[PDB]
This record gives sequence, C-alpha cells and structure tokens, in this order.
Amino acid sequence: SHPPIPILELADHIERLKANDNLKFSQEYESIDPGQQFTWEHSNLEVNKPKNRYANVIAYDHSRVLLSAIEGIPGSDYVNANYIDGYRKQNAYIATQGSLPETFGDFWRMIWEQRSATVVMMTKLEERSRVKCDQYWPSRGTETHGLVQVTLLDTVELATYCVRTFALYKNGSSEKREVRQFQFTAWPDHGVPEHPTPFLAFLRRVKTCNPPDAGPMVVHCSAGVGRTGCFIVIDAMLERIKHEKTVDIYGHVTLMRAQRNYMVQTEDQYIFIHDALLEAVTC
Repeated sequence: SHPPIPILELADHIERLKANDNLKFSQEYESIDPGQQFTWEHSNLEVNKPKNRYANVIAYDHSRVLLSAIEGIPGSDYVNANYIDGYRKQNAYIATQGSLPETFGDFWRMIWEQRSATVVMMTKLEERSRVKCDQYWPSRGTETHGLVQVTLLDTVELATYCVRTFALYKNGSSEKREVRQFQFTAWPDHGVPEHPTPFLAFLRRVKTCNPPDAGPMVVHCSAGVGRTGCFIVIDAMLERIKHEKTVDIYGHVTLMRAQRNYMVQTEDQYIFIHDALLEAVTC
C-alpha cells in the first residue's frame, strides 16, 4: 500500500501529499510503524540513566552500539547510540545523541572501537539560548577523554558548516587514528531549512570525504533522532536514486524506526526529506 516512487513521478506524489494542508502527508507520516517489539533494558539501568541526554530518548537493545566492557565497571559497555542501515548497506551509520560531559570519554572510545572515520554533527552547540550539545572536542591542541587523547589538527570554517580534523591515540596502543567532524551550522533555530540547497551541498562534501573502507559514519544532533534521521534518510535515498531511479522514503523510515526510537521526529522533518530529494532530482 506504499510502493516505491519513480523519480519522474516524485513531484506529483509530493503535490498529492501536500494537498489540503498536508492532509495525505500527515496521514502517511503517522501510519509509520516497524511492527516489532523492542527492549531497552540497558538504557534504563541505574548506572546508565545519567548517560542519556533525554531520558525519553533511549537505545533499543538489539541495535545498540556496544563499547567493550571495562573490568570492574558495571555499565561500561553502554552508549546511547544505535546502528542504522543505509541503502543496501548494513549498519552504515551510528545515530547517537550529542554527548554529555559525563560521556565525552565513551563517545571517543566508541569512535575508536568502531573504527569510524567521519562524525556528522547536525547542530550548533547552542541555539536560541539552549544547549543542544556539549563541546566534546578541543578548541585547540590536545585533550584527554577517558582513555583517548584527541588532538585538533585543522579547522576549515565556511558559511554553512565547519570541518575539523582530529588525531586520536589510545592508552596502551601505538596506533594513530584520523577523524573528521563535519558540523552543519545552518539548520534554523525553529523548524526545518527554508531551502534544501545548503544541506544538500553539505552532504556532498561529507560523502566525498568518507573513505570507502572505514567503520560506520557517526551522525549526531541533540537526541540523535530528528536532524540525524533527516541526514541519514536523505543520504540513503540519494544512493537509491543513483542505483534504481526510485525513492521509498516511507519504507526506509519504517526500517530506521526498527533500529532507533523516533527516527525522523517531526512531520516537518518528513516533509523536508521529500523537498530535499525533489530538489536533488530536479538537478
């Protein structure tokens, strides 16, 4: 009852969903249901509760990213983070919350252990005088986070985003790992971008810099479900268009909801994903 949409029909499809003040859009969006039961026992452990930015945004057990256990430290395997599939890609992303002072250590250890090369930050640190994320990286020089030393190497500031490159070393190892962070800075304080154009450009830039041989790309916003979900669905759907000349946004969001609660958290985000993708096809 929700088939894929050929790219040449996308405009008409969206038109229909927009009709009568987004009537059909809102009907489609609210129908999304993975049809499964989940558990989130780890997220609810007394020791792990302070590790959640939002107590109501948890990590399903079956898809959660595990940290290796630290001997004698209960709860040491936990991070509020889940693997998310891409288009014909298994566990291609990690969707996670903006890290907390108490979890900066866990966040970098996850980066290290998961062999990730790329972090996508979908938010400013503060917007509308509210903290969306805490600064988990050094403004300059080197910073130690739990077991990992992180050194800022390079910063490129543009109008709509920044790119920071880091060097990581781990306590006990001699490896150097390189990580870049792409921070999109042009998402509005309220609602979704007026135009998809800057976001799409940001995404191309990210995709040209993620090595084909790395672990999952880390994507994060505040709770790791709204703007995170948008990044992930748009990226996957673009790869789908390249391969198949169809979109199935509905089917993919249903799939992502089986991996992490609330992925694509608002109807307006759902609509923006359609808008961004239509712009990309009419290009």
